[PDB]
Amino acid sequence: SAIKPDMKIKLRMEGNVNGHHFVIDGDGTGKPFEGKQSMDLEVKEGGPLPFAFDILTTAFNRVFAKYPDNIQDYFKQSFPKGYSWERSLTFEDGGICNARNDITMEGDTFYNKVRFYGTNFPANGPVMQKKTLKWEPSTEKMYVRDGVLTGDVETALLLEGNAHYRCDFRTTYKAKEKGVKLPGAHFVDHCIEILSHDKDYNKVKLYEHAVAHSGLP
Repeated sequence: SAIKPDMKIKLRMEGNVNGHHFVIDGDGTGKPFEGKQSMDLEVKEGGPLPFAFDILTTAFNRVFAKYPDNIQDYFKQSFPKGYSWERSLTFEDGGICNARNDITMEGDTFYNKVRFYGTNFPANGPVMQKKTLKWEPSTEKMYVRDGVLTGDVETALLLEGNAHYRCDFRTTYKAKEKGVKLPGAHFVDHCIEILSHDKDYNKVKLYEHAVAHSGLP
């Protein structure tokens, strides 16, 4: 196993949401086999961010997910060469973006080159007014579509005032190494949370727990 029980995480995101440019650095640790990771995020340019930090967080690696013996682990088989993913997020009020991560490994560290581009968010909407509280726990449906491993998520951000703001993610995953065998269809349950933050979310601690299953208890 190229992958140790304790891996470090290094991360730089460059992005633009509704024109606003920003650069964010990440430093964290994770237990790939337990499906748990936590990282410290710091806005380096464009702070304070004039949009809800929450829209970024699923962009800050499915190598951190507990996979049972009876499901092919595409992600942990992708290393040490690594893999990329591209995501389109579609929000109920027309907000749309495209995120991509190119993930590499050097010794005991995952390096993440992340790009995040959002547009079409209404000025008066919860994202540009900062009314989001958190992502609800999700289930990612994994299946193969024209020879590409694809994950679908139908989820929502909880807003101030008991309201939900609906998300649809589609992610395409691709190993760098030709001939990493595709898995069969399956599910990954996700638990993403902001553990702490300063006034304007210039510093954020982020935690994710993920578990792969076939649908049964």
